[PDB]
Amino acid sequence: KYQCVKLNDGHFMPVLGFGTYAPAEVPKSKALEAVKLAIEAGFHHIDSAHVYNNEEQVGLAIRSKIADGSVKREDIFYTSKLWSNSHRPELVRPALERSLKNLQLDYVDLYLIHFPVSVKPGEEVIPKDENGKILFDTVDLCATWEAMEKCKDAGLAKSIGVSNFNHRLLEMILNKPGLKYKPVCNQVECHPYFNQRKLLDFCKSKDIVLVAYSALGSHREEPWVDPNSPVLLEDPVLCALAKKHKRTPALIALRYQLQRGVVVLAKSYNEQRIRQNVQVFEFQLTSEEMKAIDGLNRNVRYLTLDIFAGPPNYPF
Ligand SMILES: NC(=O)c1ccc[n+]([C@@H]2O[C@H](COP(=O)([O-])OP(=O)(O)OC[C@H]3O[C@@H](n4cnc5c(N)ncnc54)[C@H](OP(=O)(O)O)[C@@H]3O)[C@@H](O)[C@H]2O)c1
Ligand SMILES: Cc1cccc(Nc2ccccc2C(=O)O)c1C
Ligand code: NA
Repeated sequence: KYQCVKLNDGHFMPVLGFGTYAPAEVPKSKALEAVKLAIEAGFHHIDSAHVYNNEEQVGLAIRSKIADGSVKREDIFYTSKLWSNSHRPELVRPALERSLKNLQLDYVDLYLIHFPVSVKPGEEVIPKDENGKILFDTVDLCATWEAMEKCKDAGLAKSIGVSNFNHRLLEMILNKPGLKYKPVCNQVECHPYFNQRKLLDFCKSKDIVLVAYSALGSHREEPWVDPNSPVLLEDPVLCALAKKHKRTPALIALRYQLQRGVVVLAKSYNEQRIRQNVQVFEFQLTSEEMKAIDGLNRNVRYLTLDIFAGPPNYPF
């Protein structure tokens, strides 16, 4: 058994997820070993994406653990994400099926719209013109969403959701004439320096789960993240709470999310840290400790994704 939350479509999501993105200088081979160690440690939820360029390795890890009798397919919750070069409705299903081929899995447990700005179709994930300009595309995300719906009805994705959506863009889906399925989640950056209270409340009001990425303060990969931003895990309050509990600042940051109702992701490719992170279910924070952490909020977004700023759907 393991801790899950009931989604708005009746499926269940494990509340701690294993993140699989690593910077390009880390070999892809490392994704295979890390996902096997995450499964061994007790992770039951594995988050990836077409754009992570690791679905071969992550799928092999999952298939290996199923084939050797370690885990059943029903006890793995695997998320993929539709990249922005495939927002056009007729391209949605092919992108899912391409991911499933790479993974050699029959279905994903969750498919997200990765990011609300569209880019021109093609193999290139950030297509550029000869002058280095990103080739943006104009697509009705409500059409993209109907396509997602169809993937769910086809059994290819057990649940569907969104990522990097703001209030306006969520409302656009929720108010769509003819909506069949609400997004089960909105996967967004969330940690004690950017705690997303407002958006979290809104998602709650709609029974949408907020899933937190960069919950440990991100990879800090240049050029995605400003190296001058504060290092989350060096925070003196998180570090004092860690000392107090004989845990670590990471565990405090993970636990904070769980207690506020957020499903939380954590990436590590390090065996010791992978095993450490599951210890989030071994302790609890008091109401005063939670308030202390709430007080750390500083409107610091690590991942602005500002190379996609300009188009109307840019969400920040
Ligand atoms: N939807 C989106 O747009 C989007 C965006 C960003 C991320 N994501 C997803 O969310 C996942 C996690 O976010 P993220 O990659 O930004 O990273 P993160 O989980 O915030 O942090 C990863 C970093 O923390 C380190 N770490 C992990 N456990 C630790 C611990 N116990 N003590 C100290 N350091 C620890 C990792 O190093 P080691 O590997 O060396 O332990 C890595 O440097 C990604 O992998 C991806 O699945 C989604
Ligand atoms: C290398 C590469 C190419 C295209 C997209 C991404 N990453 C993202 C872009 C926008 C939104 C989210 C991500 C992500 O890493 O999840 C990366 C890392
Ligand atoms: Na990561």
